[PDB]
This record gives sequence, C-alpha cells and structure tokens, in this order.
Amino acid sequence: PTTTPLK
Ligand SMILES: *[C@H]1O[C@H](CO)[C@H](O)[C@H](O)[C@H]1NC(C)=O
Ligand SMILES: *[C@H]1O[C@H](CO)[C@H](O)[C@H](O)[C@H]1NC(C)=O
Repeated sequence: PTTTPLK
C-alpha cells in the first residue's frame, strides 16, 4: 500500500 506524491 503506497501513497500519492506530496504536493
Ligand atoms: C502508491 O504508488 C504505487 C506505485 O508503486 C501505486 O501507484 C499506488 O496506486 C499508489 N497508492 C496510492 C494510494 O496512490
Ligand atoms: C494523494 O492522493 C491520493 C488520491 O487517492 C490520496 O488522497 C492520498 O491521501 C494523497 N496523499 C497525500 C499525502 O495527500
């Protein structure tokens, strides 16, 4: 389970 790129 990964995540999106921090804005
Ligand atoms: C985390 O990154 C992976 C790539 O290895 C997938 O794109 C996955 O869908 C991502 N998870 C989220 C919650 O964006
Ligand atoms: C990145 O975007 C994804 C879209 O599914 C999720 O909302 C995730 O929580 C976001 N990550 C951050 C750090 O905001």
